[PDB]
Amino acid sequence: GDIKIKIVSGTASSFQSGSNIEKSFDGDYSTLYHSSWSNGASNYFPITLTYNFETVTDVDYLIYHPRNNGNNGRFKETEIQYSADGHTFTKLIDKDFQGSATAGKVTFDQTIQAKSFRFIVKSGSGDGQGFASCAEMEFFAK
Ligand SMILES: CC(=O)N[C@H]1[C@@H](O[C@H](C)[C@H](N)C(=O)O)O[C@H](CO)[C@H](O)[C@@H]1O[C@@H]1O[C@H](CO)[C@H](O)[C@H](O)[C@H]1O
Ligand SMILES: [Ca+2]
Repeated sequence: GDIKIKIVSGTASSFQSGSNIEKSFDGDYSTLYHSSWSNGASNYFPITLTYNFETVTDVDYLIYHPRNNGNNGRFKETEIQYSADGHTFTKLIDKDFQGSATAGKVTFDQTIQAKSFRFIVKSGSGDGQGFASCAEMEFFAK
């Protein structure tokens, strides 16, 4: 069957203390990555999230898992990027997660060779202008 790719590290351009990026790859669907609660700035969005593998890897699809209760931070419009070496990034696709309360699967047209994936989150649901949050982010090869 399908094989889950191991995320070894990541970064977030915005995070609330204790809700940094690595909380969205701890295998726990209740723990959250969550952007900073100070979401008033005009340049608060976009919020840029990066997930790293140990080495360049074949990847066929991903699944974004939003928080399964509460509405703050469910992804809306995003740009998905990836990098073969972890340094230079390439646009994959624009993906609108629609502020959905359930998981969003993105299936790539062809297998990608990526050491890193990157999400430019343009918008997300929630109070005020919104937030960005994620219970778990997953990557798979077929
Ligand atoms: C559980 C809940 O709905 N909390 C929201 C609520 O918080 C009030 C003030 C209080 N702490 C409580 O009822 O528990 O109302 C505020 C808006 O004032 C906010 O929506 C609370 O949600 C939380 O918002 C923060 C960011 O400000 C995070 O997104 C938390 O995950 C979220 O629960
Ligand atoms: Ca988690």
